[PDB]
Amino acid sequence: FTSKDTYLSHFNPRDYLEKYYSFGSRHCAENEILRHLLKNLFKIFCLGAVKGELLIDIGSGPTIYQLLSACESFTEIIVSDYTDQNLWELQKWLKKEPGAFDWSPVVTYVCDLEGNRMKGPEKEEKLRRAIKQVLKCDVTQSQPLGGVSLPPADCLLSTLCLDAACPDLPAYRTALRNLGSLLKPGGFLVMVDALKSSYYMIGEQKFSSLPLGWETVRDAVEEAGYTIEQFEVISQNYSSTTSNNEGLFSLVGRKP
Ligand SMILES: Nc1ncnc2c1ncn2[C@@H]1O[C@H](CSCC[C@H](N)C(=O)O)[C@@H](O)[C@H]1O
Ligand SMILES: COC1=CC=C(C(N)=O)CN1C
Repeated sequence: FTSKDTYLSHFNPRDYLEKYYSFGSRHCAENEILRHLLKNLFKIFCLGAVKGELLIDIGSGPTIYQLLSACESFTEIIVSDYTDQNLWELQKWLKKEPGAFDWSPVVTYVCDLEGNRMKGPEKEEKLRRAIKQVLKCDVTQSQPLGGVSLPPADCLLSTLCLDAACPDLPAYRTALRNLGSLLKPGGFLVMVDALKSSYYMIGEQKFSSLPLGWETVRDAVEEAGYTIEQFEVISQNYSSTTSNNEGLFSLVGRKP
C-alpha cells in the first residue's frame, strides 16, 4: 500500500489537476464524475441543514471544487493536506498568481447549479475570502492538525482522501476517530470517496486505495458514533486503467 513518503516523492499536483479537474474535451469519464460530485455537494451544502461558522477540509490536495458550494454555508474555511507541494499549488490559486490552475469551467458549473445568483469572479472572491488557513495535516495521527489550537469545527469535510490514506479497515476506522477530535458535538461530517477501488493513477504514477463497498462505509461511520443523515451512491466509474472503482459515495453524518 502507498506510504505517506510516496505521496511526498511522487504526487504531482498540476498533473493531478490536469487529468481529473480540467473539465475539458478529454477525460470524459472524469468530467462525468466531477459533475455528479458538484451536484451532490451543492445539495449537501445549499439545500440542507449543513451550515455553520467553521469548516475544516481534510486532505484537500490541490483542489477547491469541493469548497465552492460550502462557502455559501460557512464563513470560515480551513484547508489541509499531508503533501507540501499540494498546499503550494493551492496557494497559487488563492493568491491569484499567474500559472494558477484554471478553475473557471468548474466555478461556472457551480454558479449554474446555484441558480446564477452569482457570476464566476464573485464566487471565486467569496471562496478566497472564506479560506482562513492552509495547514499541514496527517489523518493517521490522533491530533490530525499537529495539535494546533483551533475551535472545534461545525463541519468536517474530506473528499477522496481516506481511501487513499488508509491501508486497511482498522486504519480507516482509526482515521475516522482521529477526524472526530476536530469536530463539535452536533457537528457534521461530510465525506466523499471511491467505492471498491484498489488504485488510482496520475499518468504513470500508481497510488493505492482501500476497496470498500457502500455498506462497509456506512457501518464504519455508524460505528464511529455518527447518525447518517444523508447517503448517496454515484454510479459512475473513472476511465478504464485510471482506476478500478465501481462508483463513488457521498454522505452526511452528525456527531452525537
Ligand atoms: N495521511 C494523510 N493525511 C492527510 N492527507 C493525506 C494523507 N495521505 C494522503 N493524503 C492526501 O490525500 C489526497 C488524495 S487526492 C484528493 C484531493 C482532493 N481532496 C480531491 O477531492 O480531489 C492527497 O492530496 C494526499 O496528499
Ligand atoms: C481523482 O482522485 C482520486 C480518484 C480515485 C481515488 C480512489 N481512491 O480510487 C482517489 N483519488 C484521490
